[PDB]
Amino acid sequence: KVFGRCELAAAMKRHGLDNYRGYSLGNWVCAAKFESNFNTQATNRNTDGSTDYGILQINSRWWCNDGRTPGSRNLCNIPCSALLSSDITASVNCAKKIVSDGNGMNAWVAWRNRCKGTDVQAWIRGCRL
Repeated sequence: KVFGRCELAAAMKRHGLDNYRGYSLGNWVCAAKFESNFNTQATNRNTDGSTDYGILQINSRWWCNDGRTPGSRNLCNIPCSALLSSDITASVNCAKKIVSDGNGMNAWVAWRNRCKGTDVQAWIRGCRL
């Protein structure tokens, strides 16, 4: 599923991401835009052989099991394919664990380089939230 901007904002708000660990909704929508272009089916292979999955490009090195990242963990206790669902619940619940891990949303390179320090509430303007 390819979300609309406001559709995703509303879905993330219902799942509790607005102000989660102090990150306003616009931060999360901005990260999803640049990680996956709002496409829940996005996958990308990394140099170390891990793969990023889903709307927030969560990595198999640490967070989910895809059966092909040797010596990786599965800290969200999910198959990585669960992160590709049109239902974003699994991605959101895993993202909550990631952003609580000490480094905040700096865990998302796209957020650091393209959202951090910008007018992120632009990503939710005009939406009926």
